[PDB]
Amino acid sequence: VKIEPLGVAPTKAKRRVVQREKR
Repeated sequence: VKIEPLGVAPTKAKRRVVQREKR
């Protein structure tokens, strides 16, 4: 669950990634 704020906003990953990545 990694997201890369570098300017890549993955709609799919982000959703899932955000929940984890962001608690």
